[PDB]
Amino acid sequence: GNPVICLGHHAVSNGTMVKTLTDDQIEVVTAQELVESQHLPELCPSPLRLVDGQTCDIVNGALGSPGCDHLNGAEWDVFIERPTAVDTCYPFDVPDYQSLRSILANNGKFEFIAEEFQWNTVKQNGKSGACKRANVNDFFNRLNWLTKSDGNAYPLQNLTKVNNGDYARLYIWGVHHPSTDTEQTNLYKNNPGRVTVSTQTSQTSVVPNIGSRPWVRGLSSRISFYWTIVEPGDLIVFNTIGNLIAPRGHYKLNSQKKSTILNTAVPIGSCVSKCHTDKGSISTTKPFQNISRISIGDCPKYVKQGSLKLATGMRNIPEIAGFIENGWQGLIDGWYGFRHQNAEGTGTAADLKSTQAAIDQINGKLNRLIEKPNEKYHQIEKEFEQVEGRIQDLEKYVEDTKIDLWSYNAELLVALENQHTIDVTDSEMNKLFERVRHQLRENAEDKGNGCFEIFHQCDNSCIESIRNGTYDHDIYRDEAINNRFQ
Amino acid sequence: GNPVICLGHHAVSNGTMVKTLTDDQIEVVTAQELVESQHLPELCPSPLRLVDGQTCDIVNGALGSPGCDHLNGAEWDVFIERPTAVDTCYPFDVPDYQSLRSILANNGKFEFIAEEFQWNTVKQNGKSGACKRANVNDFFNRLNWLTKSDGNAYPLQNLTKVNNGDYARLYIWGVHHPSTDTEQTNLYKNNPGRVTVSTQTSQTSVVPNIGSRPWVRGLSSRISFYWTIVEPGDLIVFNTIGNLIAPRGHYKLNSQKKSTILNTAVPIGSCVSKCHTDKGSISTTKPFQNISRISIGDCPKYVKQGSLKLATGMRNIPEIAGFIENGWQGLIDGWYGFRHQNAEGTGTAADLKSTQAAIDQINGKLNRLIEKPNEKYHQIEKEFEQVEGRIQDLEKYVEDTKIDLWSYNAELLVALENQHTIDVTDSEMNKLFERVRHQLRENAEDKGNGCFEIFHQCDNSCIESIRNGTYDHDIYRDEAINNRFQ
Amino acid sequence: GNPVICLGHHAVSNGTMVKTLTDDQIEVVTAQELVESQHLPELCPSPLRLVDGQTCDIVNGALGSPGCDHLNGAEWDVFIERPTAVDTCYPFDVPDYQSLRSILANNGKFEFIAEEFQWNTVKQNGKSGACKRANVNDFFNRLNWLTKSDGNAYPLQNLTKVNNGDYARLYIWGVHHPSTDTEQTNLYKNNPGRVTVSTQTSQTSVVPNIGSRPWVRGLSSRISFYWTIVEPGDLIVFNTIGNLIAPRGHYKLNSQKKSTILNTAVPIGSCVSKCHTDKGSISTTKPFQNISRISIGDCPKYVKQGSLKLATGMRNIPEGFIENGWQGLIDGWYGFRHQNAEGTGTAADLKSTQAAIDQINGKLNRLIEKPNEKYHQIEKEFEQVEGRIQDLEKYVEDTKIDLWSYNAELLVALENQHTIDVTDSEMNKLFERVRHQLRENAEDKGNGCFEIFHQCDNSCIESIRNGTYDHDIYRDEAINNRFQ
Ligand SMILES: *[C@@H]1O[C@H](CO)[C@@H](O)[C@H](O)[C@H]1NC(C)=O
Ligand SMILES: *[C@@H]1O[C@H](CO)[C@@H](O)[C@H](O)[C@H]1NC(C)=O
Ligand SMILES: *[C@@H]1O[C@H](CO)[C@@H](O)[C@H](O)[C@H]1NC(C)=O
Ligand SMILES: *[C@@H]1O[C@H](CO)[C@@H](O)[C@H](O)[C@H]1NC(C)=O
Ligand SMILES: *[C@@H]1O[C@H](CO)[C@@H](O)[C@H](O)[C@H]1NC(C)=O
Ligand SMILES: *[C@@H]1O[C@H](CO)[C@@H](O)[C@H](O)[C@H]1NC(C)=O
Repeated sequence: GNPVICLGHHAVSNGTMVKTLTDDQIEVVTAQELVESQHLPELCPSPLRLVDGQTCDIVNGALGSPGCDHLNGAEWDVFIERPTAVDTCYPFDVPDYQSLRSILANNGKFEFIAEEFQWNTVKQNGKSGACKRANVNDFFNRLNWLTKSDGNAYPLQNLTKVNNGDYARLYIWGVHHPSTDTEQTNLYKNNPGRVTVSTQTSQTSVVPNIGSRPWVRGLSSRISFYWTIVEPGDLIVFNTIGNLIAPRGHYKLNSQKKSTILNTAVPIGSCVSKCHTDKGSISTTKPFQNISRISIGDCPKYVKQGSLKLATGMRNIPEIAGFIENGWQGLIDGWYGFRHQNAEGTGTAADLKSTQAAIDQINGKLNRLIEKPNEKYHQIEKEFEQVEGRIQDLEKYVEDTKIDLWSYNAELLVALENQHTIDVTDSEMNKLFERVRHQLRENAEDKGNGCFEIFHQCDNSCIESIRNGTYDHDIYRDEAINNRFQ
Repeated sequence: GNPVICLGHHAVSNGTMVKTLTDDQIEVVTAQELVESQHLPELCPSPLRLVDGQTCDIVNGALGSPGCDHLNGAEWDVFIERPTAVDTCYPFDVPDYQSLRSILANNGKFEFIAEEFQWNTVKQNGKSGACKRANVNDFFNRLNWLTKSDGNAYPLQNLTKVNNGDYARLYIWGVHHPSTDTEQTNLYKNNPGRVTVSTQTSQTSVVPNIGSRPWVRGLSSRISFYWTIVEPGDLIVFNTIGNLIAPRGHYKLNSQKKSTILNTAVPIGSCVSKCHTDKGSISTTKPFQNISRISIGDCPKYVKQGSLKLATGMRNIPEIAGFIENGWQGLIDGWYGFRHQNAEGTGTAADLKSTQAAIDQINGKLNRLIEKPNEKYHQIEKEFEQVEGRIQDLEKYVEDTKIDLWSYNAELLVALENQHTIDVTDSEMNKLFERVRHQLRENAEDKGNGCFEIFHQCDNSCIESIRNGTYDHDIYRDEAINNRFQ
Repeated sequence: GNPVICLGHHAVSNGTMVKTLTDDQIEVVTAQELVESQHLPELCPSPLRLVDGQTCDIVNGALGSPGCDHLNGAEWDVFIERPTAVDTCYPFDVPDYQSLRSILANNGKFEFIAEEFQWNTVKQNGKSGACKRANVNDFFNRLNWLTKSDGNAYPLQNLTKVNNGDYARLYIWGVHHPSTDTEQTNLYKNNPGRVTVSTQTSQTSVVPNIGSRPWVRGLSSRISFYWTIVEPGDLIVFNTIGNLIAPRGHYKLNSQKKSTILNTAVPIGSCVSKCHTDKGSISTTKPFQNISRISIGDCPKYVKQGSLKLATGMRNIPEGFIENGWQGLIDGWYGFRHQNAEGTGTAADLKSTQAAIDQINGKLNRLIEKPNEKYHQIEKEFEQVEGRIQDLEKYVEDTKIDLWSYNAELLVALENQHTIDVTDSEMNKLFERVRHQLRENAEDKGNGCFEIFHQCDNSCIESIRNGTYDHDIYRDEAINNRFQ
């Protein structure tokens, strides 16, 4: 005969490379980036409740150093701690520092309950030139520096507090470390001193350390802070013959501990986001991010890859003939379509049903990549100033392992998605072609290039009947059969 | 040019929604749940060896507290520790309690070897009103409370035990802390006392802490317990001038520790199962469970999902015409089938080569799926009464991380399986169609809807020859061609 | 119409079983093992830097014990610690030994920087019979044992070292624990002694514990060792009235610690490899290994599986509705088998074969792509039980190995099912490519053979195989033989 109908698919001048199981660069018409690499320049104060430490890290917040008054009564989902935090009080350290920091941050509030402690015969409310408050010598406002009396006495202290409330209590207490033996006896009479804090099932006892040390805020002495949790029904004893930095009460512990801490210089802005990193919040719908392993809230999974491209279109093939060799750059209002050549000339029209089928499957894939919120809050430290050994080895190894596994998952996921997407769109093309083959029945012959040679005169109107499925092959059959075989 | 034979597949009234990579809800004929949500109200005492602590926790078992005698000589894969266990002996604490408990649990037995310690001049076998056995004062039966002689003497003790055997020895010993100086001298004469326990490479020196503890069951005196492991070829030394709570021997350590502990109130039953949780045993062949992260033995992976349905059958399309886009609800003795209409009438017959090819490919998925061990005994603690800091944060993070990784694995796997199953069953339908097409050769024409218009006369005789593959096309070729093209 | 043309695929006498999502046993033509099970009987000294401790473990190397001098100035990616290392000096303990060992190992070098400490009036360079060099009393050569002068004098020592360099400093110092009070006053005059070491950001003090320990190398006394890190800008104060075992300088810390330690008896050889285990180096391109969970460098992932076979060819069918495969076909994967008047024959199609070959090579190189290098990890074997921290360390590693073993199983199954589907798809594509070359001049026998309904000599048979055969020329002849 001579009128020809072709089936084919769209194509663009320049597409995007994606990966599959079998190769790392297959060009497809459209693609979607799955790794978020952009963050906001600020931290969003909504909807998570953020509290800014400003000059106070969370530990001198609990101790009550000068400049930390704004944190009294505070409640947070995320405590924002500044790397710029400045010391304003007595030089201290904290054995197992990170555990106290963790407990304070996880707890999520500063609610202090003043208690009267009947210390006997010793001086109270010791103050320091290294801890000026409102330009006067002062001290941590949650702590009480006991010293020997003017009569030169420091008798054994032995105070019990019973937890008969309905919440667990957190006591913070310290041990003072003088610079010389002379200082030890000048302050506490007894040498050595001893600080002992006991519950029903535990006991921390500390012998003070004596010796000259580097000047810190003018001083060679130090305080080491410790803490004790007291469950309801439990008791705590404070027992000393010297060097106790006494609590003035206790912090309330929440039963549910759901909060956390983020150490970052990034300012708090006005945006809205439930995902925070140390580099700023993230506002995205992508499932992965390469911005930071440190993240909090409703977040994308951290991976090592800078880019993972999800195919959102069929394979892109460059350019009458059908789909067996090429794609059609001219087809721009559909994914698949008909190209014809008859007496009245040529033309191209899109096929809606096959185009809509391929699009629905791709959107389906996209929606499935929207995971339900898997909100994470208190996790583990992921950056460290200096080496510590065993426990830090374990922490870095855990995070390193986790990241490798998720990066693998991401990599395999997009390869599998893309392989299927390509097969799905290849399959929609062949089904379109099969549909028409069966429409034409014995009236036409498969040319092999995705085109049917039709063996009867075919109108522009006869073409239209083929494309909308009203073509009745019986009408043309007699004529067609003997155009074909004779 | 009149008979029609159609190929199709079964369909049911109400299928089951499953998931693929592309779809959140696609309907299949049958499906299998992969997440176990049901557990037994009991713990199964076989094939794992369970020991019921009953009234004693495992640490009290090791010390030999009153009420713990049933544990003498016990061996276990899993020690069942009851939440209702109470302290019945002398008030004690254990500095690294969690680790002592873990070591005892992991070791898997209470095999005590008595040793005679030739203590000099001190009284042995001290007993107490705080540790009654049958309303008579007693003590931990693995421990030996040394006190001063009637002659008011507590001479230096210096006793050595060399390990010349072939296993490592666990020694448990304690230090007693009196309430007052008077109690100290009444018991041990010397004040202060000291206890020093050494091996070749290690030394533990404890100075008692007098009068710094709150009351427990009316006593503010307390014992602190320690442990020492002695490798073969090594030795242990006990050196004390007071307050030593001496061991009566040592426990044997198993160099291949593979036991653990489970804290639960769930009674031991008479079921059979290799998987235990704090909620009770699980008896299933499903590969996943959402019951508890605390599981021991040969267990299904714990996941977050409440349900993951695995398709065990083709797509369900409920409701003269073959398979192209609906299915036959009256096909019940096969998965795929022939439906015909000729002069003699109508009929449906199942094809079984096709039906079995599909079932065999599905069945294999299930056996691959429900396959190999997951043999895990001693793990880590996974629930916590109260925050502790760094190490517990790391323990929680490791577990939470593991669960997300397994939940992802479960989610993906079921989607991959279901996508494959759906392609497999679709493929089988089309292989069946192609088989018949190539049987008929030029005697029939593809009607486009999964049917063949047969252009010769065809009774029930030749219908079955089509269905059993004996149909000779050449017999009717002349008749059939004549009807096709005239 | 009776010449017949057929399309099929290669087969072999016997090939290899593989696994997919559905079956644990599907025979394919060729396959590749993805799990390395063989190691070298030695450790490769290239291209990573290995340093052999010999008789010296790393902690003694840091202290400068006899037999560790060869470690002076050493730099490593992997410190090789021998299980037969023994103590050769004063008996000592290190509180948190494992952390010191780990820091020394991770740091990756023994770059010691000597300093003059102007100790006042005390005697220096004390030696012991328990620490013999040649055959003379000696000592840890990084340490300086201070004792009272000849005039019974040990004045308070108070020495400062300021860090005005651009690297963190590691100081290792010690506290001596005498066996008796008489030994204490004999050595240090004062009783008790006191050792206090402090920076701006950390402080400690150690009161010596006087008492007898079990005899070791003729002594009941002990030294306990400590370390202190001093950052740039910080400084350190050594303050003492007795029992200090003084540093003679400090070690330099790299800002970028990239090294680790391997404890193994395996000898260092002459081979080349970038993956090391406790059982020897591994030289392989395979992505997985079942040799050891302890591995360092550029290594395959450790998995529990002994074997994971990846299909590198199509299903192997002996001797669908293609027959099975052709064993006669051995210069391609897919080909043509015909029979006309002048005889039979078989030829291989290039593209279909090459297309399948290319897609399979693609998998292989995506698989064997394989970078990221891991050095310092965690300890994975333990001599005695410890409780909590060791429990977590073992649990982490167990979890990791399970997850990766699962990944390996899933991956191979997915690749195999795809490799099979692709190679069957390429067969069927070759078929209906030919179908459209014949048009109306041939029919589908239903077994992959086209009944050519016209006289088809060797040279129309080739014409089909080069894409030239014109279906017009024989159309009338064909139709006449088909319907007549
Ligand atoms: C994330 O990836 C982008 C490009 O994909 C890259 O430019 C950026 O450096 C990456 N971010 C990090 C923190 O590596
Ligand atoms: C204790 O026994 C050990 C080993 O027999 C011995 O070396 C030491 O001198 C003894 N101590 C006393 C005080 O007798
Ligand atoms: C300290 O108080 C406890 C009870 O609160 C008491 O048992 C103990 O004896 C007291 N300490 C002294 C040295 O008396
Ligand atoms: C487990 O899943 C079932 C549904 O299959 C749900 O009803 C149940 O609440 C889940 N259990 C837990 C502990 O979440
Ligand atoms: C001890 O050394 C410190 C640190 O340099 C110094 O500040 C202090 O004054 C010294 N004390 C003396 C020399 O008595
Ligand atoms: C590794 O797998 C091989 C099988 O290829 C097996 O023979 C060998 O025992 C395995 N190695 C180990 C250490 O289990």
